[PDB]
Amino acid sequence: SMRKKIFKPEELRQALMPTLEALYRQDPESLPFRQPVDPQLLGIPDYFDIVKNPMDLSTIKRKLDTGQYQEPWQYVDDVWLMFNNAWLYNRKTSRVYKFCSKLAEVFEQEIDPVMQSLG
Ligand SMILES: CCOc1ccc(C(C)=O)cc1Nc1cc(C(=O)OC)cc(C(=O)OC)c1
Repeated sequence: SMRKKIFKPEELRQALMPTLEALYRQDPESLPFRQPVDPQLLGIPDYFDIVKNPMDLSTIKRKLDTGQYQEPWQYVDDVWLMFNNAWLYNRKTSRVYKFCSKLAEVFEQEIDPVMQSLG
């Protein structure tokens, strides 16, 4: 333990992929988040005028799958970035905003004990 703590990609995937899978299993709530927002195809062309750092579940999954995170908190940051983009762009009356609120509740439930045990 008198060593710099390193999280190998496989350790991050084993600990963190279950928390991402818990989001994917929310149907329909994860549906708006499973792929990058395409503003033209979705009919929301000003999206990138508001959301400067887009994020979605498939991008997070690819980063875990390819070892692009060095520390667990970087994964957690990307999940919150995805949620905060949706709460910034969508109105409280919209289904996407309500779905985002549900996903964030699920994430908070799953992530806290996982981060505690990761150390
Ligand atoms: C039409 C407005 O779409 C959006 C608006 C905003 C955002 C964000 C992340 O700020 C994302 C979407 N995209 C999206 C929405 C829904 C949906 O409302 O399902 C009930 C389903 C899918 C999908 O591919 O389901 C397979 C994709």
